[PDB]
Amino acid sequence: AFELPNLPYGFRALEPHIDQQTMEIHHDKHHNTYVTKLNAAVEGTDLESKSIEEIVANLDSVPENIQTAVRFNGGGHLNHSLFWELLTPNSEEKGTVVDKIKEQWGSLDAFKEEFANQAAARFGSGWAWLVVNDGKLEIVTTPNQDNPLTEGKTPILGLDVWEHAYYLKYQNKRPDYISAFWNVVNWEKVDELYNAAK
Amino acid sequence: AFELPNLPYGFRALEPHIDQQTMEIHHDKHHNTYVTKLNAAVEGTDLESKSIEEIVANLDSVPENIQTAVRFNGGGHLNHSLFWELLTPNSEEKGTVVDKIKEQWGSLDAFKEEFANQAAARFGSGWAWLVVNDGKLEIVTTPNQDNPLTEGKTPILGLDVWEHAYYLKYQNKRPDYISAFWNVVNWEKVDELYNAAK
Ligand SMILES: [Mn+2]
Ligand SMILES: [Mn+2]
Repeated sequence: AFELPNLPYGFRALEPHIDQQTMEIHHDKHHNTYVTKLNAAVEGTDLESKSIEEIVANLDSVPENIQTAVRFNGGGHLNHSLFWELLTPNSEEKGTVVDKIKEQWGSLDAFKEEFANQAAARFGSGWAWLVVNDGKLEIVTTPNQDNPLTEGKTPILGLDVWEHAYYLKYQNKRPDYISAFWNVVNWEKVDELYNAAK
Repeated sequence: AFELPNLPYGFRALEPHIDQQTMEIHHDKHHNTYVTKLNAAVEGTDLESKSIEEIVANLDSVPENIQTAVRFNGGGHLNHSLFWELLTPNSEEKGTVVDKIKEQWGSLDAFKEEFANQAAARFGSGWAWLVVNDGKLEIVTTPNQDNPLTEGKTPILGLDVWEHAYYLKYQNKRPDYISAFWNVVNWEKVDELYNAAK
């Protein structure tokens, strides 16, 4: 069965960029619910033995009778599993992907500007992503717990823009949350996701 | 043409069921944004001089270049316009629709249970509605700022289940918010919307 992964740092470690109370609820409540409901959906079926990456990549072929529960809770589980590892108290803006960003956009600042614009323009619940699409870097957003993996695009950076991810600290000010995010991006994890990209 | 309606009560009037900070941001920031963006979408079109009820009811007829902008911001304006008028510090569980609820569900409690299940189960951003469909009462939910008007079903009660509507006070506990909602329902406005229902 699927398990709630521990955070790789304390609940306070991303302060003041993300508040401890949000990290605790977002992990212990929101992610845990996705794991509970994912397990209920796949329990005693062949899906129970697969990686969450494989299930979401192959979501469009999951049996119709559970496909929605797997979309929501499988997506939820994968997206938050990625997110916790893509955050760090020791962010360093360097490495393979930062170098590739600088060459494609001209500066990290120009990339951050486009990412912030795409992330702010996601209407309702969802995620902003940096993806590898056919060997090119592309910024896309997805609704609810959808993941670009499902459409053959490998996510290497994600930002949760569900209001639960930012409302306690930022309320309506999603752009201020996006600004604070840059301070805690784990570019080592971004590089790892980019290198593993098929 | 379109204007941010003033609340029928002070920001503090719905305490302790809905916190004053939420009432203030939700109206002054979230609703105001929908009005700004709506005005920008319809500036120099026939829509300028239509009611928002007519625009949303006939969404499928809006020019396609601006239809999504009108779905989002037109929806946002109508939904929040209804919501403010459907809340009150003087909630009385009686009248035309309460009687019709008791007759159809057997009890207000039975009706609340269906509304609570539908409202809690709506995944991502959206609204839970009591509507008139072919003269009968139905509970439905919509995503984002979609409104049942567009589907020819008349909304007479709505609950905002976007996380911005409840996160500051209730965080993940959407059911506790839904439960607190009953204390501030304006059943007089519910009756008025029902009586108008065409
Ligand atoms: Mn989340
Ligand atoms: Mn709202």
